[PDB]
Amino acid sequence: KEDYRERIVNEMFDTEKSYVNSMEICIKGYYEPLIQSGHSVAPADKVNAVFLHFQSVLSINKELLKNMTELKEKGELSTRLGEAFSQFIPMMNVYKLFLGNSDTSLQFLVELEKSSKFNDILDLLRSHLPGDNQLDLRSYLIMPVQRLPRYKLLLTDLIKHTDDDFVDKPKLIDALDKISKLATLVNEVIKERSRNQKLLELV
Amino acid sequence: KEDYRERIVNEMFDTEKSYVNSMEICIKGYYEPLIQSGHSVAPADKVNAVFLHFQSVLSINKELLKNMTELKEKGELSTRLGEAFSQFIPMMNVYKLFLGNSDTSLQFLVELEKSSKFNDILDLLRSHLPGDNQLDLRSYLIMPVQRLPRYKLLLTDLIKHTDDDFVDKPKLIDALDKISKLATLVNEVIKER
Repeated sequence: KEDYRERIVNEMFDTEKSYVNSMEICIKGYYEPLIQSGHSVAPADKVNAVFLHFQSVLSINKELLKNMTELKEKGELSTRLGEAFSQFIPMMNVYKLFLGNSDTSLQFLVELEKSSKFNDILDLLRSHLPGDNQLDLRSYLIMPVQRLPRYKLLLTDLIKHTDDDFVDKPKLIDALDKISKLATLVNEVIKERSRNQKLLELV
Repeated sequence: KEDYRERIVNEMFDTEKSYVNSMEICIKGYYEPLIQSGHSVAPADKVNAVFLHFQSVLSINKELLKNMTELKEKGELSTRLGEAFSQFIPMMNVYKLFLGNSDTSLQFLVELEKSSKFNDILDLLRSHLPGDNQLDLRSYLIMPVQRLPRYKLLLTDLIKHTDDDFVDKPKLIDALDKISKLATLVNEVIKER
């Protein structure tokens, strides 16, 4: 049914805007302050290894949102959404690199986070984030990791509800095919879990 | 490990405020306009069967947030959160009633939603829902149904990370025990036809 379909389309759009907006707030709010200042317990190399490949994800997602926004204001998003994805999907390797750095990124965060002074700086930077949703760093760094499975979810349900008479349908299928290829998120979730909880018992 | 714990505490608090705030926006923004406007295509009985037991959930959750907020400003939420739950968990039966009505609520929504005029009213009301995330109706009506599992999640993780020297620990255990009882009822429903 058309109106169920519309909902999914709107959810994807609304969670994308949300996602890109959050990402810009982590760059503007955390990354940039660290690279400008608070230098002592937060060396640039440590900070950069933490954020490596994040602007890269923001970049391609911001372009995806742009095209999605272009279509929506023209009242043609339901019918050409897979057009927006066709520019996006082949830029995905960025997601591979980001995912690929998550183990390292987290190892450096946890090392930094031994410093009490460092923690205070981070808590300070957070208190300057806009909105009521002032999330901690991890809660931003994880978002690219979380996006992919949501795409899978969203696109699966949208395809199931898209007739073959939609010209856009193959474009959605291509997208789900390539997005699904990044099912290694589970490996990433697992390894992030272990590192975060390694030192319940001892180290 | 203490700082992992702090996170969960803060997530619960932040998702509660979010939750109660969303709920007030559904009452103020959808329910109240429908009941005042008295549209032919949205009669009170239909509307009320749809929203039945929702204000009741808002009420007890708003009191939970109150107490959580009281504790936070006093810098003592980490350590007395299960105190806040102590007033809440026994008021849960309203969650039973709300859950219990979901089949009916949704049946009436889907019947209403045959009317093109009805859908336009709803889309109009939404346009006036505040903020970027002006959600549709079902996205509000489902939130109580989603809350319970998150409590279970969050409390399970918080207990696991709370040593026995915390005086509040039994209070968290009580809560998980009773919330678990209601989370048994949480299942899925069909996109038939």
